[PDB]
Amino acid sequence: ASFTDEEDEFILDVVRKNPTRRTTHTLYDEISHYVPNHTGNSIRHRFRVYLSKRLEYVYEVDKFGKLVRDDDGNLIKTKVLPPSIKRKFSADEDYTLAIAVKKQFYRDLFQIDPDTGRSLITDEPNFAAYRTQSRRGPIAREFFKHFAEEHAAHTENAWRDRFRKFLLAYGIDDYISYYEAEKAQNRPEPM
DNA sequence: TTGGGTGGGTGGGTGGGT
Ligand SMILES: [K+]
Ligand SMILES: [K+]
Ligand SMILES: [K+]
Ligand SMILES: [K+]
Ligand SMILES: [K+]
Ligand code: NA
Ligand code: NA
Ligand code: NA
Ligand code: NA
Ligand code: NA
Ligand code: NA
Ligand code: NA
Ligand code: NA
Ligand code: NA
Ligand code: NA
Ligand code: NA
Repeated sequence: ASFTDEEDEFILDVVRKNPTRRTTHTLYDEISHYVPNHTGNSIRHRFRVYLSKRLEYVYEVDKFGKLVRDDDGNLIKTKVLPPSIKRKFSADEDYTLAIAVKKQFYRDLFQIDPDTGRSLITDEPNFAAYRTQSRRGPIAREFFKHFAEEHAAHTENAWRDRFRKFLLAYGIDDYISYYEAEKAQNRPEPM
């Protein structure tokens, strides 16, 4: 659906009051709760392609991102954007995403559960010695929605682009082997 | 190995890249 002048100014006012959370997914999810028929990603695109063009200014915040006020308790306008504070991805989080995506490729390919070897109900090779190769595969939206429920540190959205932008570029097999090698008397760094 | 920003944001972000 479309955005009214009201929805547009509200989205702008919230981003100006939250400078450090402008590149997150969560801020737009929080905004969407107050905007009828719009998802968080719908609000995020609306800001990235249109509203960010006329941000004009943001409000002043401290090192923690909380709003700073004058001696009258009024907000202070500014044109200096503060650092985009975003939750980072650990090598462990990156691994679990590589393992989980390999497990889903396996299921979809061999119709055998990777964990037990049991057969699956649909509409043999070793998992460890299985290679996803160049497969980007078909992944349902439900995979990331369920994967965020298990790993709520990052949102389903955030997990989705970690796989498309980093995981698929670094290589699933490539990162799994890398993570394991460093695990033996070493510590692995995230993509 | 099937997109770009001179197509445009009143087309929309579950269509996808950026
Ligand atoms: K393309
Ligand atoms: K189009
Ligand atoms: K388009
Ligand atoms: K577009
Ligand atoms: K880019
Ligand atoms: Na829209
Ligand atoms: Na987005
Ligand atoms: Na966009
Ligand atoms: Na865009
Ligand atoms: Na074009
Ligand atoms: Na264009
Ligand atoms: Na244009
Ligand atoms: Na248009
Ligand atoms: Na539009
Ligand atoms: Na596309
Ligand atoms: Na997209």
